[PDB]
Parts: sequence; structure tokens; C-alpha cells
Amino acid sequence: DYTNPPWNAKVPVQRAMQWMPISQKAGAAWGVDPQLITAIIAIQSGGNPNAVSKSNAIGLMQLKASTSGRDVYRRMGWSGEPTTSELKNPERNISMGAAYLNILETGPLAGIEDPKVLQYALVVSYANGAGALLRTFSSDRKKAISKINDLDADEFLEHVARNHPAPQAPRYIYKLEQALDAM
Ligand SMILES: CC(=O)N[C@@H]1[C@@H](O)[C@H](O[C@@H]2O[C@H](CO)[C@@H](O[C@@H]3O[C@H](CO)[C@@H](O[C@@H]4O[C@H](CO)[C@@H](O[C@@H]5O[C@H](CO)[C@@H](O)[C@H](O)[C@H]5NC(C)=O)[C@H](O)[C@H]4NC(C)=O)[C@H](O)[C@H]3NC(C)=O)[C@H](O)[C@H]2NC(C)=O)[C@@H](CO)O[C@H]1O
Ligand SMILES: [Cl-]
Repeated sequence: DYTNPPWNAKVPVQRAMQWMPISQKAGAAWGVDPQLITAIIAIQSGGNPNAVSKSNAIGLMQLKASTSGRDVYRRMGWSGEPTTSELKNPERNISMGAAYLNILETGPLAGIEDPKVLQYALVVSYANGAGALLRTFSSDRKKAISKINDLDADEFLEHVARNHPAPQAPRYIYKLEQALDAM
């Protein structure tokens, strides 16, 4: 079960919460819930702005320059990818994570009607990629979206746990709720 072992959110969220003024700024800029941002901070770095994963996901929202970093630079009208030092900077890190969430909402996940389903799809896509999420429904992006829209948030989570090739995928939703409950 993707909820084992249990995940206590109180501390990660407490530390995440220290970044709220930045998350508010980033969120307002990109049309993203600052609590959604904070929960992602808590789950991914536990609020450590200097954290670097074994796969080079960097900073508070654990962005990978070669994937999310590139997509955000593209969205800004820029070439290339952000540096590791830029991704360690709290403001630049949160602003880019917020931008990535908006990119996901407006691109691959466009059309998802239920706000809770969309929230869940955003976190799973953020963590394991929109392409991977969509492929658990269809090879056609918008048929995938049509299928997602047949589901409620609980069914959506069930489908992810049942079909997603990465076991961690539904665990991100479990921790998401843990974090939201601590806030
Ligand atoms: C150690 C610690 O402190 N914490 C760790 C924690 O880091 C670990 O989790 C890690 O989290 C990060 C996210 O925060 C994971 O990063 C994910 O990884 C995804 C899979 O590679 C990645 O998905 C890819 O995103 C690309 C860019 O959007 C997609 O390509 C794009 O597709 C578009 C069409 O949909 C296309 O138009 C674009 O042109 C194209 N862009 C580019 C540049 O190619 C790509 O399709 C997609 N992959 C798939 C399969 O769908 C996410 O972007 C990325 N998110 C971010 C925000 O960077 C990271 O992988 C996690 N690590 C691991 C090992 O899983 C965690 C362990 O899980 O442990 C904690 O302790
Ligand atoms: Cl996949």
C-alpha cells in the first residue's frame, strides 16, 4: 500500500511554512494556490532550500533543470536551462515550481473539469510527469483527458495506484493530503 510507511507532515509543513511569503508571491504571479505550493515544498524538500536529490532535483520544490527547468525557460521565451545555483535560490526555485504547475495546468492537463481531480493530476504530473500520467489512460492526450473527466478524485487516485508504472505515484497524493491536513 502506497500509504506505508506513514508520513507525518507536521515538521515538513512547519518548515515549508517559513517560505509562505515567497509562495504567495509566486502563486499570485502564476495563478497557483500558495497552499498547494507549500504542500509540494513540504513533501519534496521538507523545506530545505539546499536539498539535492540523487537525480539532481534541486531546492525547495525539487526541480530538475533538464525537465521542469527547461519547460519553464521555454515558457519565459528563453533558451537553455537554469543553473544549479539558480535552482537553489529560494525565490527563483518557488517561482519556477509555480510556473511549472501553471504550465502543466494549461498544457498537458488542460480540460480537467473537477478541481480536486485537477489538483491530484497536478501533483502526480509534477512528481512523475504528465506524459506518464496521461499514458495510464490513453495514448491520445485529449482522449486521456476525456477519460480522467469520467472520474472523481477518489477514482482518479485508484486508477493511478492501479496503472501507474512508478509505485511512488499514488504515494504523492497520500502525502499531499497529509500535508493539507496539517495546514
Ligand atoms: C532527496 C530529496 O530531498 N527529495 C527527494 C525527491 O527529490 C524525490 O522526488 C523527485 O521529485 C521530482 C519533482 O519534484 C521529480 O522530478 C520530476 O520527474 C519527472 C519524470 O522525469 C519529470 O517529468 C518529465 O517532465 C518533462 C518536462 O515537463 C516532460 O517532458 C516534456 O513533455 C511535454 C509534453 O507533455 C513536452 O511538450 C515538453 O517539450 C517536454 N519538455 C522537456 C524538457 O523534455 C516529460 O514527459 C516528463 N516525464 C514523463 C515520464 O512524463 C518532471 O518534470 C519532474 N518534475 C520537476 C518539477 O522537475 C524527480 O524525478 C523525483 N525523483 C525520483 C527519483 O523520482 C523523491 C524520490 O521520488 O525522494 C525525495 O526524498
Ligand atoms: Cl510512462
